Amino acid sequence: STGSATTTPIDSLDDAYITPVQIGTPAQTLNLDFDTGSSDLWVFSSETTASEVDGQTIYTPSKSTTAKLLSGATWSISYGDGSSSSGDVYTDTVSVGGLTVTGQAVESAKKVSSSFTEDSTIDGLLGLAFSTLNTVSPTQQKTFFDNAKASLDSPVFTADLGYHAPGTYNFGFIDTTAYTGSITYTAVSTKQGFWEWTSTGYAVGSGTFKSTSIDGIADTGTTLLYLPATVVSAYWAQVSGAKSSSSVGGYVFPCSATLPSFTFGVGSARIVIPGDYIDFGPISTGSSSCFGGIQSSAGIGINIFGDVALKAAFVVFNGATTPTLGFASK
Repeated sequence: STGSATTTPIDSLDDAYITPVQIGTPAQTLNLDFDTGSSDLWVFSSETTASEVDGQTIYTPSKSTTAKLLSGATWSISYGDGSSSSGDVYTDTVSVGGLTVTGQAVESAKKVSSSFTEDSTIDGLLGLAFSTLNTVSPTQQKTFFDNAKASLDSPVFTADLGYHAPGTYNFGFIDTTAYTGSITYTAVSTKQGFWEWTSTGYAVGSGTFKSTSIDGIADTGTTLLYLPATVVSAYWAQVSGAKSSSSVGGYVFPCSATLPSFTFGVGSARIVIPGDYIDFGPISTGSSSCFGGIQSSAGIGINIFGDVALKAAFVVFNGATTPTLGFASK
């Protein structure tokens, strides 16, 4: 089997991407944030505290003939951005782009933090990291990908995120028309539950490539590119007037600037992030100070190849017995 679904930016900055997901019988379609940095499929629901729901589409398990309470199971998650949610668990039928899993754990939110309430466009998350990170207790549950894997034509999914445009998540096949050149594969460590890999280095603009190992995670659920302070300083030093602002919470730059590209290494291959991808616009409405898309990972504890990086590539998440990651230009 295979599946193919379009993923769409939630706003003009590509702050996140939503993908329609069918849950239950008859189908209830919710727009979920596919997140390769976590492993819970959770949704706004009829059980979510009413004051914490503001425009989201909810899953109502009592209206699904295939929903079953997973008795005794609860979940609770905190994300790197400080947001969180928790609740109980149903199993139900879940389909993504034509690919159907029966018995998928659908984690129903009883509580969500303010960041989720305030984002009307995201109805929940669909985790695509390794199932070892799933928070369901006392019986840990499998991700959608893990459940689908055995049935897929090939045990893979691909992320093809657009810049200011829709893109595609495919399950079970590699669309050879969706990228240019060849795909370069690189080793993955699953020890922390993430798609963790080591970039071979970087360049700023037309500058020479610096060969250096950068361990980090491929994370579709993080907006920006978070890298070591040394690398980030070298990037922003090439933008007149750019500075790190403790008050704003990162590097900012004059909105009048033209940003250089940023290149990262995948083995001997190179992925080029155009300068425009690194512009996240005014820090506040009407400001001439713009927020940068490359930020320091210092104090996160891990480097994160988020959407800024991933959207410059066609990315293969290979869930074979020994997982690997593939990157191609597009």
